[PDB]
Amino acid sequence: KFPRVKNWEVGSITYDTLSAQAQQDGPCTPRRCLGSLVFPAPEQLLSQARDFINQYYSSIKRSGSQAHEQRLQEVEAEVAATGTYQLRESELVFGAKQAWRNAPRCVGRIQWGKLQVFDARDCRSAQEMFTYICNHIKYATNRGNLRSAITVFPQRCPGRGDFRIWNSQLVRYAGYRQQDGSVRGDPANVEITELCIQHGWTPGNGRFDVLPLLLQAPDEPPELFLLPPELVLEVPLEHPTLEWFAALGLRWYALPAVSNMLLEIGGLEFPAAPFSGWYMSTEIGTRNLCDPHRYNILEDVAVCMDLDTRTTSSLWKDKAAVEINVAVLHSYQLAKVTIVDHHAATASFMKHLENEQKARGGCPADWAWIVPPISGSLTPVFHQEMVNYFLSPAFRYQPDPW
Amino acid sequence: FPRVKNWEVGSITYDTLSAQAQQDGPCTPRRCLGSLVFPRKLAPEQLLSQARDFINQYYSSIKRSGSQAHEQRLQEVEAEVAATGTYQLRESELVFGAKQAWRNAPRCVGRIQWGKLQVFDARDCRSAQEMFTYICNHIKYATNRGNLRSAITVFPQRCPGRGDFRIWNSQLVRYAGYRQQDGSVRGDPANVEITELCIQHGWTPGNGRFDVLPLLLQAPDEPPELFLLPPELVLEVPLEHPTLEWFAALGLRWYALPAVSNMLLEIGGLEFPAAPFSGWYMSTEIGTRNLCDPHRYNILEDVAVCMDLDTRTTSSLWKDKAAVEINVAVLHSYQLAKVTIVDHHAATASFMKHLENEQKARGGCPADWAWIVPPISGSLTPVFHQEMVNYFLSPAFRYQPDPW
Ligand code: HEM
Ligand code: HEM
Ligand SMILES: CN[C@H](C)Cc1cc(C#N)cc(OCc2ccc3c(C)cc(N)nc3c2)c1
Ligand SMILES: CN[C@H](C)Cc1cc(C#N)cc(OCc2ccc3c(C)cc(N)nc3c2)c1
Ligand SMILES: CN[C@H](C)Cc1cc(C#N)cc(OCc2ccc3c(C)cc(N)nc3c2)c1
Ligand SMILES: CN[C@H](C)Cc1cc(C#N)cc(OCc2ccc3c(C)cc(N)nc3c2)c1
Ligand SMILES: [Cl-]
Ligand SMILES: [Cl-]
Ligand SMILES: [Gd]
Ligand SMILES: [Gd]
Ligand SMILES: [Zn+2]
Ligand SMILES: [Zn+2]
Ligand SMILES: [Zn+2]
Repeated sequence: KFPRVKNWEVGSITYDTLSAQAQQDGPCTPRRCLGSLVFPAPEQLLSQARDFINQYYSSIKRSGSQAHEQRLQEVEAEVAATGTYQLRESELVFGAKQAWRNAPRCVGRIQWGKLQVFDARDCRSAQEMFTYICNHIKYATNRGNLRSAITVFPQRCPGRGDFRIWNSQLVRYAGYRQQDGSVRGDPANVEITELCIQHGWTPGNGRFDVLPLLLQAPDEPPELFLLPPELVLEVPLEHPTLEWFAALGLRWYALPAVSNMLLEIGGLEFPAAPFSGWYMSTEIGTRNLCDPHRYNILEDVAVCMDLDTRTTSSLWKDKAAVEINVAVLHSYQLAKVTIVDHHAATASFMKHLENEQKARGGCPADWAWIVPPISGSLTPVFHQEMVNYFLSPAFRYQPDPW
Repeated sequence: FPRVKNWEVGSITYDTLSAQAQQDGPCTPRRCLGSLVFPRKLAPEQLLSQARDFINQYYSSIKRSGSQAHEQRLQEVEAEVAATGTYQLRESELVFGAKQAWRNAPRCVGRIQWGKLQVFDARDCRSAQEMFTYICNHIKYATNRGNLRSAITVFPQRCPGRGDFRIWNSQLVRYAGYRQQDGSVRGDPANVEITELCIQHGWTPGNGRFDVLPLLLQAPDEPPELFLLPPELVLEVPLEHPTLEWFAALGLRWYALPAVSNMLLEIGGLEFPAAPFSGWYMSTEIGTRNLCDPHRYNILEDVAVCMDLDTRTTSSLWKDKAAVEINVAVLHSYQLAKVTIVDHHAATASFMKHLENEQKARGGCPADWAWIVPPISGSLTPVFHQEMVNYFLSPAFRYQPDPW
């Protein structure tokens, strides 16, 4: 009674038994699948805490010992006394890592064990928040040799407002509306750019202005901080055989650092816990540069290549997009900033799938998200069947603080 | 009802149609399974329930709902099933149910054409020989010297007990698959077992790597018997590239007519184990899965080498460059040869239209996202950022076990 799953390219059969532990519930019924959707008490905080503890001890192969029982009785007594609880340092490391390990839409989870967890739970103000964040970037940017890190700020607690980062990423390019209904810069950031101005930012007028940070302390308005330019590593984009490419004046940042998700560990919730890895080239090349309501440079790049843009059948879209990905990959390599290509990443993901079958008897995977957005069937994940579901700890979306 | 967004526009719709879906999927609230290839695995009260279901949608379709001959049919079937344990469809009921099955095929991106489909009635077929003539006429009407035409030919229904009419082959036209001394295959590696069975039933194998198989056609209870397709019936296209002059030297080709012949057509609880249908190719089916899939013809690295690409490292995206050009050759070769084909951009753009249509006419449209998005340039097409609901309406095309 467990999902039989097949790799069709190879002929492999696994049974996802870990799915039987699916701590939460998704949007699919037997009458209808909604898999393509983008956005799908103390007795129970304890039940949430209890299980997480039982996991943490199962990991270090110390399950059901003296210290497992001591830790259990203590938490259930700290909730009883105060209404919440505190995780030990090593329970924070394990939790943050499990939340990476559990994230169904991440193709880069081969690396989950090697994450660097900065504990910022002693943080106190907006100005100090910024300090922790700059360290994060410095450590993670590492002069282009990217290291995966997560910083955790104080947990949500009754009686005190949340620490929150208002930017969706630590590094984002501005996006100004023009009178022609055109956006100069990144059209996805038109909103966050607004907020930045109405809180006092002097706006630039370029396609790649790096936005300031908006950092909110407990029960305090968000404060506007400027990242030091020297901290933000950027890659100018150029093609190895198309020299007219670099005169598009395109560039991207080195560090993908998502700052608007909520980490959830053993019932406790950390609304502000920015994490970062390194890029897969399709994210910059296809999503960021090609999407029609992103920078939307496909037709332009095609005209320069003298492809016949008058007809679909010429495949000018597909040709131009392959070359844009090529430029991305060549630029990052030239600048010695870590990048992985969709073939390498999906190849590593298959090994991850093998590791998790042996370790946990399975692995939550969201097929529609794991398959890269170009060249789907050329990768090995395409012909692999997957079971999507939800485990804890986890990274969650949360509503914008406005 | 499911609120479903087109993130490329932001448009929102509600999928009220999904509320009529009977046959349950493999998904529960605890685990999504929409990437499984065979979701739904593989007593006169139950037959009668579905039968009445199907008679009622027919009459609503033509406006004139209820009353009329509707009462007669119901009674006819009530009388029919009580008598014999089953019933027969009127020919118009069959043409209707035919199109609906197409219109409800969640994986098919070519559904805009659902209203133009040629239904051939072949329920008076009795032998394998008669089957062969019936099929030959299909291939001929369907091929039309290259200006393809949607068509389906339906054979007698599954009578209770006893053997069925059943095309053994997956498609009416396929290329043979021959093993050898290493473990490699010559021709199409997906068709080994049907080539395995044609040989051990009286076929004669071939030299090269595009040998057109015969048909193993079956009559009730009599074992299958082979039929050799007349080689002028089978229209093929040599594949050449517009600019890459050496491409044609690779000696590649694909047949014109995709004609699936191993699925089952259920209408009003009547199951037809033989019902071959055909349309025209989407270019990526030929260029991407048939030619580039690892255990298909797998020509990717040969093409990259001739293009002088660097196969040493993944980051040269050689796999991606070669693939695009193979699709360019597919398109150009079908067009020069004046055979109908559709590129994956045209098809998906028109699938969106279909979604718009189906929203007004029935308030929804079951679509399987992982099968609607083409296997290359996925995010470049308008279906990618369009959220979809998958579910199962009737009448339908369904998979069935193989006859062996
Ligand atoms: C180190 C190399 C990494 C690579 C190559 C990578 C790659 C990716 C990709 C391609 C996606 C899907 C993006 C999309 O929506 O299209 C994704 C999503 C995600 N990743 Fe990873 N990632 C990496 C590191 C990390 C780290 C360090 C974490 C957490 C600590 C993480 C957690 C997540 C989460 C939670 C999502 C879900 C966001 C969503 O719903 O799209 N990843 N990643
Ligand atoms: C006329 C142009 C047509 C085009 C371009 C087209 C295209 C496609 C494509 C690309 C698929 C997915 C193939 C795969 O990934 O396996 C598909 C699947 C399917 N189509 Fe269509 N189709 C057409 C006509 C038809 C017709 C005439 C019928 C039935 C009378 C039909 C019924 C189906 C069914 C039942 C599937 C199920 C998926 C499968 O079994 O592989 N289609 N079609
Ligand atoms: C489809 N793209 C649009 C912008 C939607 C999107 C939303 C969210 C969120 N929340 C997060 C998104 O990005 C996911 C993500 C998260 C973390 C990543 C890390 C750590 C590295 C990396 N290379 N990509 C990531 C990608 C995208
Ligand atoms: C976040 N800010 C941006 C402006 C919002 C957005 C923009 C675009 C575009 N163009 C496309 C968007 O959709 C993302 C999306 C939608 C559906 C997807 C499906 C079904 C699968 C998949 N792998 N990625 C998707 C990604 C969102
Ligand atoms: C999703 N079903 C799984 C992949 C089994 C399957 C295998 C093969 C092959 N080889 C071919 C298959 O059919 C694909 C198909 C079916 C019908 C088509 C029609 C009617 C038209 C068209 N242009 N392509 C089709 C392509 C299915
Ligand atoms: C077709 N007959 C052969 C013998 C079986 C097969 C072989 C190969 C290969 N190589 C690849 C195959 O892929 C099947 C498949 C599996 C998963 C798919 C998903 C998840 C989506 C999609 N659009 N097509 C799939 C198609 C099948
Ligand atoms: Cl990004
Ligand atoms: Cl095919
Ligand atoms: Gd050049
Ligand atoms: Gd040469
Ligand atoms: Zn996109
Ligand atoms: Zn589902
Ligand atoms: Zn394939």
